[PDB]
Amino acid sequence: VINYVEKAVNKLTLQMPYQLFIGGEFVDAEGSKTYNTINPTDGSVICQVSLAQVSDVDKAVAAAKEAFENGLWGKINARDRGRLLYRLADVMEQHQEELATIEALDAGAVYTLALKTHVGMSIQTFRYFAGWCDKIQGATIPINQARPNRNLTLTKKEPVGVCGIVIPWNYPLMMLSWKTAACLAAGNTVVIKPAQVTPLTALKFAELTLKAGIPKGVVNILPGSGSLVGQRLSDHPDVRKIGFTGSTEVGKHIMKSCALSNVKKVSLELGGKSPLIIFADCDLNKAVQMGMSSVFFNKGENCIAAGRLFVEESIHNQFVQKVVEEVEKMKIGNPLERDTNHGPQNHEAHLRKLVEYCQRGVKEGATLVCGGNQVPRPGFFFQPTVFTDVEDHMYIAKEESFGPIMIISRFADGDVDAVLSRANATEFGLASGVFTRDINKALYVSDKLQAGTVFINTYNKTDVAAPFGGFKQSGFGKDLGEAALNEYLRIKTVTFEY
Amino acid sequence: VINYVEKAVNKLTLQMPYQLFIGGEFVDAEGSKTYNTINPTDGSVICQVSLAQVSDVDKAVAAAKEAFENGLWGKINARDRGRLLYRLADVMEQHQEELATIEALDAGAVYTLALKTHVGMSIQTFRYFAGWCDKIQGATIPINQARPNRNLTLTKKEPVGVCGIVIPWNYPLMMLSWKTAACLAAGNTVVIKPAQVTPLTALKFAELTLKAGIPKGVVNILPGSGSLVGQRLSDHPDVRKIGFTGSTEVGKHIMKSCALSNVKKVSLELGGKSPLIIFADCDLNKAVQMGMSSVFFNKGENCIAAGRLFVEESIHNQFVQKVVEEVEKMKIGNPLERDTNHGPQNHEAHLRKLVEYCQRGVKEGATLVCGGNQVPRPGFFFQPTVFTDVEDHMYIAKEESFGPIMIISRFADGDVDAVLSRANATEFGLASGVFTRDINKALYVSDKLQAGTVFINTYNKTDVAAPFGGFKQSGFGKDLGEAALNEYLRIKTVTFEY
Amino acid sequence: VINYVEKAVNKLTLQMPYQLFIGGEFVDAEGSKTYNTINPTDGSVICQVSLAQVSDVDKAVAAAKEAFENGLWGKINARDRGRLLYRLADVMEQHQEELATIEALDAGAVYTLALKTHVGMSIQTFRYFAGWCDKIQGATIPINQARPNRNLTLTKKEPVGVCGIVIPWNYPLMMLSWKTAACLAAGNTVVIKPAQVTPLTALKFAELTLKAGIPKGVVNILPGSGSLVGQRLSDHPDVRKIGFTGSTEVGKHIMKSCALSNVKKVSLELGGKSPLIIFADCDLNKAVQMGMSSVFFNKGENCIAAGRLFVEESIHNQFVQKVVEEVEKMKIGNPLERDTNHGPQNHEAHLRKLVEYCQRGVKEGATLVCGGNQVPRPGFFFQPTVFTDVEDHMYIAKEESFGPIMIISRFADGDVDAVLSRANATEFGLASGVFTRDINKALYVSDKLQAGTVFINTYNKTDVAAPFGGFKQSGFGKDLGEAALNEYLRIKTVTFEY
Amino acid sequence: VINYVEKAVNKLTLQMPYQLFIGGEFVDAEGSKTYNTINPTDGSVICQVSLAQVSDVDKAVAAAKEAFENGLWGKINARDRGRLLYRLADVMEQHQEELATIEALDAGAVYTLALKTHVGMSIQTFRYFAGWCDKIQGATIPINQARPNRNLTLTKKEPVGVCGIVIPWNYPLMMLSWKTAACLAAGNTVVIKPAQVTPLTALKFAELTLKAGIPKGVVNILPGSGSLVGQRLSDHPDVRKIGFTGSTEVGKHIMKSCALSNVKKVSLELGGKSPLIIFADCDLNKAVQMGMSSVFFNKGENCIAAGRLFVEESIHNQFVQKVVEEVEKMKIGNPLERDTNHGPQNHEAHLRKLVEYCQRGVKEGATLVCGGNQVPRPGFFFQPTVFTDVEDHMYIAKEESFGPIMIISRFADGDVDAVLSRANATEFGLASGVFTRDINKALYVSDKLQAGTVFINTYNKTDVAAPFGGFKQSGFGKDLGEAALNEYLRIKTVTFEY
Ligand SMILES: NC(=S)c1ccc[n+]([C@@H]2O[C@H](COP(=O)([O-])OP(=O)(O)OC[C@H]3O[C@@H](n4cnc5c(N)ncnc54)[C@H](OP(=O)(O)O)[C@@H]3O)[C@@H](O)[C@H]2O)c1
Repeated sequence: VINYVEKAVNKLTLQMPYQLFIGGEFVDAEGSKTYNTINPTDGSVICQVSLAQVSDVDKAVAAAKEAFENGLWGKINARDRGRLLYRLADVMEQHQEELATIEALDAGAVYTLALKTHVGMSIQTFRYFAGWCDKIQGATIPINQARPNRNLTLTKKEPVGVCGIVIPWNYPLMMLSWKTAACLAAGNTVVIKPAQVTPLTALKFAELTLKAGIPKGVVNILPGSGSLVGQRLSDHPDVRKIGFTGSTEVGKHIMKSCALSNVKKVSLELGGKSPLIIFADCDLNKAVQMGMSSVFFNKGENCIAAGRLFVEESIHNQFVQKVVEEVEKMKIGNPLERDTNHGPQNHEAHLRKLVEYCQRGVKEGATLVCGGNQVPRPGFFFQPTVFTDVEDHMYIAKEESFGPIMIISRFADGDVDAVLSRANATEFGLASGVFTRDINKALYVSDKLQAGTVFINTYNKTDVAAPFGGFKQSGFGKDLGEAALNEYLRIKTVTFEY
Repeated sequence: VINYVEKAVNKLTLQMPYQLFIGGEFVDAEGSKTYNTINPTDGSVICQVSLAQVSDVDKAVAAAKEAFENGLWGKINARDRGRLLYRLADVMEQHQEELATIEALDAGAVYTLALKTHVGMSIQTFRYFAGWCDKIQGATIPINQARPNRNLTLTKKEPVGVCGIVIPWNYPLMMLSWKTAACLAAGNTVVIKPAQVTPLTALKFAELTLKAGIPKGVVNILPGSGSLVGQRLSDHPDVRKIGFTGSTEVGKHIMKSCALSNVKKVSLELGGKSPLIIFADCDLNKAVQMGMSSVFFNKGENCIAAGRLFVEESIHNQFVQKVVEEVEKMKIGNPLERDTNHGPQNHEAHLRKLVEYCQRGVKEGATLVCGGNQVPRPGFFFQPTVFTDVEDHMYIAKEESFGPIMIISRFADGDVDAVLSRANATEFGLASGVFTRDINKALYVSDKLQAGTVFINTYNKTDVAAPFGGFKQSGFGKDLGEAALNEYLRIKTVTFEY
Repeated sequence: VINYVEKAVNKLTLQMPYQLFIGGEFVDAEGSKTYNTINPTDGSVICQVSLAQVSDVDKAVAAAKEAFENGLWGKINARDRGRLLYRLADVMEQHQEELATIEALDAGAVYTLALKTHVGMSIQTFRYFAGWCDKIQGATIPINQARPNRNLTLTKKEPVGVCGIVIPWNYPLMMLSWKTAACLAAGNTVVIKPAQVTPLTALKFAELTLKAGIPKGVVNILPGSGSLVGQRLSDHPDVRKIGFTGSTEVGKHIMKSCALSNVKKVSLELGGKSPLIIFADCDLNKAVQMGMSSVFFNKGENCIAAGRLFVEESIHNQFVQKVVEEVEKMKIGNPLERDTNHGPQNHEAHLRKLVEYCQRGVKEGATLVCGGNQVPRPGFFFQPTVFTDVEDHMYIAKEESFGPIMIISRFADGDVDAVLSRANATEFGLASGVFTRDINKALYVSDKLQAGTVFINTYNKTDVAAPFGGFKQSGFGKDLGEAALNEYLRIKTVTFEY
Repeated sequence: VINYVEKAVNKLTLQMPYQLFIGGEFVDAEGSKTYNTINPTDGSVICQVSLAQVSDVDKAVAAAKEAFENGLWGKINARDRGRLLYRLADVMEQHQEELATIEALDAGAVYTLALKTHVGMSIQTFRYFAGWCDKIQGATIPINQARPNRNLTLTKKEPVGVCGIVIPWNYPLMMLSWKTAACLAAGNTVVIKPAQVTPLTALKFAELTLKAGIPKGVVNILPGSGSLVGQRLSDHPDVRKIGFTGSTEVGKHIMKSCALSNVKKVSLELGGKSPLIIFADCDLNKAVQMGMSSVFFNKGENCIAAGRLFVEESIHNQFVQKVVEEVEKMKIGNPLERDTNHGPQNHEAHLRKLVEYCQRGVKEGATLVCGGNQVPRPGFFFQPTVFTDVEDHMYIAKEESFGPIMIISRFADGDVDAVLSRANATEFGLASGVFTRDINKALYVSDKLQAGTVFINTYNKTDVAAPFGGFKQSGFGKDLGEAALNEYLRIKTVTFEY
């Protein structure tokens, strides 16, 4: 029997595993060490969670290695691997309300949104990649023939082997799902390290892999610290690939660690300062709706959030007025209240960073139009914030807040290349967007934006089939889409002479 | 007008540039610093070559950046970029005897081989990749529609931008060509750093780009040290990708440096300890010829050389006997002499390693059947070497020689999995091969070998259309084939709502 | 409420719909016309089935047209189309025993084979193609730019529209599934004409599309004659594509009718005279098992059955003795009995073709080693038959039996090119096979065989991911694999200037 | 030595072969029969050309079959086949002025346009497809494994064999090039039948294949009639594929003949009635320029010409005024004169049809704004024509003119779906276009148009990399792009068990 933290909430009885998941079983960490996970709605302790030690990382990797090399996962047909991943998606769907509730509790995700996105997209991710398993194909290649003999050259796509994945805290289940689905679809086994502050949906997911009949050791989950657990994963001689999403400084470190151990493969998604360019010829009311969403979606805790809005001179003031009108209509509160628009920030230290980010924005001369502070109420709520008169040299024009902070600059009527230059003048390159009714501007601007994703007349429109990843210091490699699979496969060339 | 080192040799008048190649012109390094390049046939100085400094790297990168951002290369059609690369191949073909002679002098490449392979394959490489330019395609993807609206999602394959490539000394022109052809075909610009010991064909190639009409700054070439020039390339904030081929330890350092600067993309080809498994049921005479080739081709200075031969017990002794017969027929001599089939080693420091390598081989208990020593003559010739009775724990069973040293172990008749385990018991995974007439054994062995390339009843059969790269500590990423383009492209996702 | 023919058989209750399926309802044909479907195990009438008339074809096409143009199927996400098809596969699985029992009744399919193949593969087919829906992708193409302007060229993959599929009787559910899964996955709607003699699993399948929630009109099924129903489908101005499997002569007529109406697209799978070449160096026992399978699988009513076996001189007599010994072991009888491994032929007229076929073989001088006659029991059982001394000019060397008749010729030891010539001396080119342990012979033979499928050391190894179709007079176009989708899609090129 | 018709024009000495091209040699037809090719600039006879007979077709096919089966073309590397095609493109470029001049004489192509398009694009076509040769790749497919055994499944892309291509007269060299380049790049051999009225660039092209070193029998060219030569190609038992561009009725007949002989593969490009929708929010002057090019380009003898322009009510009159202004400026004249904008129609019979066409347009009640008549000068010149007040029921709203006749209908302001319906009402679906600055309309309209090509804010922008082909009664199959290759290849599936 699995030990649960039990909690009657949201019309449900949540049953929440809290231990490490190694070789298909939930087990205490070395020395039964634990830590507290904190509810951001009221600052309370949800429960104690096992705190993985180095010896636990080694056990997880050994279980993953054994599962890949000798266990069933390495022997079944691609098609049957596919069936298991579909079945996993089904099981996640059967538990979707419970998962969304756990996410509401652990990450402060608004319940209605956690259902549709955090959980709904996770389900879609597994179903999408499940369909790839038997459609991953190599090549036959018309090489020059060693006359009078003949040659056949083919490629085989093969799994990389044991993978480590390090997840951030903003969408705990969904980031896990993005990377894990592609990893498992390609035939690998995995050790997953969730963000220390958000372990609960990952551990509930682990239990769901058991219900789905995923062979023991294919998935291992180790709550605990990046600098202990994540570090050992990057150093481990039996791990052949790291998939990472998080900050630029940690991504750099992780890549360095992959280098110094055994040149394991690495993919990096490192956040952004993504620009949204709104032209005077756009649909204005839509621009306001999508611009708001571009910033405030999931309380700003969103890798692709627009970190700067460039609004054409002649519509700037009307744009700002409408935004203020819309912001005042936002309902802030408990993520379980069904009319909540804006939930709390993920954890305390992030709230403090947002407070300091906004103090700095004011200090350096930007105009604070709304917000900029903690909402007085228990937990870690931050006021939806609007800054105008933001200039290109300012800190808040360069640094990613990862909070609900709209950062607006004007640009000159009928200038296009000039605004592009300012939009591209970051070392980040994750996402971007443009609002305009003009086909020629939209196409030209999408060509010129230096960003892995460009939205046109929409924002936050990700899709499990559409590859997502950064340029420049936003990193490299894709999650989602066919392209994600290539991070998790190797190519063997086989050349016959006959 | 360009300065040349002129040399009458091989019935040609060689005209060899010796300066840095920057922004379309040959220029002295900072402070007019130079170094000597050594002819390995006799130890003489061929000539003095500019020695690039930090400020020269910055200049090369600035030229590459300008050529990409504002120059013609970034504006022309993919089709026309292709035409220029074809033309470049034609120019190399027109200079094929001269390039082969420079490679003979600089790297000790046997002229007839240099013409067919070092140079001939280089020409094939530029022609092959020229064909890809207008055939690099993104996708349109059927994402979920935001009803009542519609969505269009497409991807664009874009160049990565400024690339640095760092080349080894074993096939100077060919390794340059492999990486440069893919890089340029993808629309990038490049700073190339040849091995310090082998700058000459690179510099001649630089001249050839001028003849072909490649726009100034697209190709920049910097003879000099890896610890100075290579390091700066890996550190440079405007370089977006490093392509590297060389030792595992330098590979690790480069990847580390890519991480710590601007998370530039990196590909690594890092050498190997590649097993060749020879079963009793093979064509024995062919196994001898191809076994010979697998070790001795290009005086063993060959990324994919078989570093271990495993020979089935019942044919082992007869295989060794026949190898000794063939080794005795090898004509050692000046690479310019027509009947030479074993040239000198590339440079002195490499000769020293080979001597030490075989001393250690004898020390640890292997049977030295022939060779092991520097040939008594001027230059840096090394006697074709055969070791038998090699055991798995031995240094020479583990470490890559990169020299003409056949390293032979027995395996028991009828064993298949046991020899596979032994063949896979390395941290390398670059290449491998199997000789057998049994279809079932050949297919099974090719599945089980943990290597990026598996040869079946042949060896050294590379092709410009067939991707080449390693697993495990042999690195990641491919040169050659369609797959190579992916290291030099990025994918932008563009999502419309309408 | 649907009308059923109900029958207690095989430990279950069959509930068989027997009417036309049009616009999501079961309906009588015009004038309530019917015909009898015959159980080949005892010659009895299973039930009466509606006999579609021209006005029923027009009704079915109109419903398909309306479902495509205005109904939900043409509006839902590709992903959701995929979900519906994966649900259809699930419902088929929930009815697997029932479907397999109907197939045993209607087509004489041995129940254990029908479960695993007729039905099992049909389920795989729908799951396979379900996974393609949101992975069908067009391209973005790097065209020459109309300077000083820019161009973007993309392709969209779109459905062709209303399709007609005409199905043979040998694998009623499976042929229906192969073609229908690919058709529906591509977003099309369809009118299916099962072979008149085998309508029952098609009509049960039709009911299953209702349980799966496939929108009305997407699937329409018309039991009836080819010369009436098939013809009108080929002629109809609103049908855009015909998918056909059947005889060469009907294929020709269908293609002609496609031409003369509205140049509707057409695919053709037209049977064959498939050669299996068995070399002396093969595993002989395995060659007997697979050789027997190549002929006798599904009582020889098998598109890809080996129609000639060429056996190397030195093993010929021993191959024949072993075949004779295994044939004696076959249990002929009721397809519903667990012991049976050879069921009756599909229908009476085909039984009489086989009797005549074997008479002609004897008359023209072939040696009848065993079989040749109807088995003396109720129904339409034919004896497993072996002919030897078959010469290239013989009728039975050229004509497709489509029955359990092994047709053996010798070839001289060491012949390879000579046997290949004889094996290719047909206007057919559907399948082929070779048994040999020799890698070089296997690869060479597979290159040289002029057939859409080459089996090596196996036979009948189809798979839902591996495309299947003929060369020459065996037709063109593929079923199964990614390639099948291409028959059911059109490519729209979109070129912007901006 | 080849017989020529020598002619001094355009400051060149033309050397024009005029005989059948069979098996690498120019030969007279059976009975030395000939016919006259007519210069459309003055009605004169250019020269006599051999008139191929049935026995000549058989000789050509026999030569093509021998070249494919036993000749060098079937034996060389894919890479070297490519080299020959790239050399063929070079030879064409060396002869470009001559080829453009022959085309000017034979087809009335304006010389400056023939250089850039008829000839320029032909050269691009051969170069583009030359690059595909060693990049045509099959697959390796992860099929279900016959446990405890293993399976490997791969596909080989193979040539179809002997092909016949049948070309129209509007772009004699370019149409020949589109189809022949893809056909030969795929490894096939070919028998080409140019339109009887335009044999001369085809015959000169034949001579160029000799200068390029294309092996004998690979290309065979048969000037003569469709009903004799084209018919025998469709019926021939050794021909495995027909590529056809022309009228719908001949297309139907061709497909019927493919069916009744040997179910040879067929592709069909059958012309169109392509709509161009011009919205009020477009760039009006650009719409006029592109609108005119959409009709008048190559004197309207253009497969993808806009056959109807729908112009939004509020800009209709101004659009017509501006078109009239621009039409008055077009310079009609000898195609060899540098100032000529508008050359003669291709041949007399076509001129007569255009005259009759416009008589009928006036009769049925459309407003003739200009032209409609043969130009009063020698040869077969037709005045650029503009019709307004065209109604959907009119003959000229339905029938393809294939001449320089702009056919304008109005549509109500704001009426998107209504105009789409009218634009789609036709049984053709070759091309279409839309001019609008509005991104949402542009994307919506392109989804809704039922045509193989949709131009957005441009027209006639074809590219050798962008596939081109029709929907509905405009046929199926693509010329150009990667997709064109699939018409000329077959897929062989090879499945091993081991
Ligand atoms: N299988 C392949 S492809 C291969 C190829 C070469 C060598 N090896 C292995 O390595 C051994 C020889 O070692 P080696 O010294 O000749 O090869 P490496 O040192 O790995 O040299 C490869 C390239 O990297 C450069 N480099 C060195 N330090 C660098 C740094 N900090 N940053 C950037 N670039 C740097 C080198 O420059 P310098 O010119 O200053 O050295 C050279 O151009 C061989 O015996 C063999 O075992 C393998």
